[PDB]
Amino acid sequence: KTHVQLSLPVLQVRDVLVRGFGDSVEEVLSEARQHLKDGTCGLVEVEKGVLPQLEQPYVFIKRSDAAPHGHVMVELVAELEGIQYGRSGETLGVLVPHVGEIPVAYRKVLLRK
Repeated sequence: KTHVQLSLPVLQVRDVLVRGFGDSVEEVLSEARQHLKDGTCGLVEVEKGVLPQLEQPYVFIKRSDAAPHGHVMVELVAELEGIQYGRSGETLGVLVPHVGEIPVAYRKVLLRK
């Protein structure tokens, strides 16, 4: 399928144990997509002070369109040293590995895969 319905756990930034997916734009997009397929991906909502507490390169989920079955359609965009790789809509959050942190909410998305 070109899209997959996922329910992503929303994590508090200070709880996150593994603060990024790797060391290059290509690696973090690859790892993010793998963790989304495996059900081991969390989402941190971006506010003042969040991104400096996480590791670059960043992986964002961004709105791709204006929401089937309550799932916002999203795609992945990576960021390193102020340059983005991908072009998309509003940020829903920054993706991180999930390793058992307790979420505060879930974010239903339709991931362009």
